[PDB]
Amino acid sequence: DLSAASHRIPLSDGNSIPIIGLGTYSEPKSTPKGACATSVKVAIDTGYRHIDGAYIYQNEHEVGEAIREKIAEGKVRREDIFYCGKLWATNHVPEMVRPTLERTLRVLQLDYVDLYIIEVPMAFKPGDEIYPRDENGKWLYHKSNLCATWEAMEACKDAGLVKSLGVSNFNRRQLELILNKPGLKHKPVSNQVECHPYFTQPKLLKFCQQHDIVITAYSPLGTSRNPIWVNVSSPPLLKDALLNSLGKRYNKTAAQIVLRFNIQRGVVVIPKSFNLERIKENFQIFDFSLTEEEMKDIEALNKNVRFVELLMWRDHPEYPFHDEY
Ligand SMILES: NC(=O)c1ccc[n+]([C@@H]2O[C@H](COP(=O)([O-])OP(=O)(O)OC[C@H]3O[C@@H](n4cnc5c(N)ncnc54)[C@H](OP(=O)(O)O)[C@@H]3O)[C@@H](O)[C@H]2O)c1
Ligand SMILES: C[C@]12CC[C@H]3[C@@H](CCC4=CC(=O)CC[C@@]43C)[C@@H]1CC[C@@H]2O
Repeated sequence: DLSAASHRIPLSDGNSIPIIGLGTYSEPKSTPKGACATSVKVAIDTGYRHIDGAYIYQNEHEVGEAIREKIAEGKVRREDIFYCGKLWATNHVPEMVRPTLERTLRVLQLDYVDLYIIEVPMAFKPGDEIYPRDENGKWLYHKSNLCATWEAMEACKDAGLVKSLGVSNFNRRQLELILNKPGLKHKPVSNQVECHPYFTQPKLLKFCQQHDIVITAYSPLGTSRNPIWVNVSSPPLLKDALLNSLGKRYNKTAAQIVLRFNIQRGVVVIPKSFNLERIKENFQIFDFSLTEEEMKDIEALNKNVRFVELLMWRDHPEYPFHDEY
């Protein structure tokens, strides 16, 4: 099926998405300047045709630098590259949506993005702070209105500034709010959520499939395990015994088995690496396949326990992870 040369899958709006992309979140204070640009360049040279980014990762200008350089030298055409950008919580006021996308286009120095998604379902205080809180450390929230935010997203598509619209960290209820919208013009085509053999999202995946929504697996290797966002008492995904033993069987690493697992089930994966060797390793997933028995055994690792619980926002009206899916 999938090959290095050819591994795009269809989206419900007629576009397509490369089933592996390069994730680009990196700790801003702990990351050298230019590491993102270089990594994007190396990934494109390796064969990646999808890059996942966000203004709030603080490096979208490096993403643009790299994509633009590779287009200028003729490695790829604009049409061959799929960039996904994200609308952060402080920018959900409908009047703010298109100017926020427009800023990302200017930062990238590109005419459109391939996919633009609502980054989380919660709205925070519009400001010059990504994570607004009072001196008391209390979180500065904003009342959400996902339907009105979505309408503003639709207008960006109508204007030609984005090919496909989608969402992230949305549960079934939140998806239905959009999908049941009176006057819905553009259905979401993607939901970007945590997904990997310890959290396989079986119900949310089946629900998305019911609506022709493709899941994009963020943290598909189990995260960088920063103690701020992940419980580092949870066992590291890449130390799993089955994943390592299947790696031995195929002379592949646990990482490669995890990535192959999700793509083989039609789940897009966006592993992040800023390491040239691991960027290449993570793309070498088209020269083997897992047997159905293997696939079953890996899905069986599903703990229905997430690494990314976002516990600091659990009180927000739109907190997505109280519901079972
Ligand atoms: N929409 C959202 O809410 C959301 C939230 C979180 C993440 N995401 C997106 O999804 C991307 C992926 O997730 P993530 O960055 O959290 O995590 P991840 O991709 O699951 O894991 C990345 C961690 O794994 C290391 N790594 C990469 N390849 C490896 C390999 N072959 N073997 C061993 N270690 C490897 C990386 O270090 P090196 O760089 O040194 O290789 C990094 O520390 C993000 O960068 C972002 O684009 C979206
Ligand atoms: C992107 C983000 C900050 C970075 C977080 C991400 C959740 C997952 C996470 C796992 C880590 O180990 C590193 C930090 C990251 C990558 C958060 C979700 C919303 C917040 O803005």
